Amino acid sequence: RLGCRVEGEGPTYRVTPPSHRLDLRLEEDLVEEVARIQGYETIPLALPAFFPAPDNRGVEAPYRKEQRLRE
Amino acid sequence: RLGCRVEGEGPTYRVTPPSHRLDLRLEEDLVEEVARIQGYETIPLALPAFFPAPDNRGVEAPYRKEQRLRE
Repeated sequence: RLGCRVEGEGPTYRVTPPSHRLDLRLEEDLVEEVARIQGYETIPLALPAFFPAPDNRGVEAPYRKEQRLRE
Repeated sequence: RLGCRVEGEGPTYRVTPPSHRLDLRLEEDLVEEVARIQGYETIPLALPAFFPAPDNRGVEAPYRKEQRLRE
C-alpha cells in the first residue's frame, strides 16, 4: 500500500518498487519502509550482551595513556 | 546415584537425601549436586544484558568524587 508489486509466496518475497521511488534499491531500503509507516516508535529498547573479538581487546590503552597525561 | 529417594512424576520431583547428607536442606543444595558430578566445567560462559533499576543509577558518583580527589 506504499504502492509495491509483491510477487512472492514467502518467505523471500521479491518486491518491485513503484517508478517514483528511486531511494528503494536494496532490501534494507525496504526495511526502513516498514519501520516508518509502523513508526520508529515501535522499535523496542534492548541492549546487546557479547564477548568481544580478541584483537579488539585493548585498543583503548593508547588513548587512556594520552588522556591520563592531560590529567 | 548420589543415593537419593526421587519420588516424583515431574516436573517438580520431591527428593529425600540420604541420612548422611546434612549439607542438603534446600533445592539449591541439590543444584550444586548436579553441577558437581556434571562438573563446574560444563557451565558455559555467558554475559548478562539489562537495564538497571532507576534508583541504582548513579551510586558511583560519591565514590568517583573521592577517587578524583586522590588523583
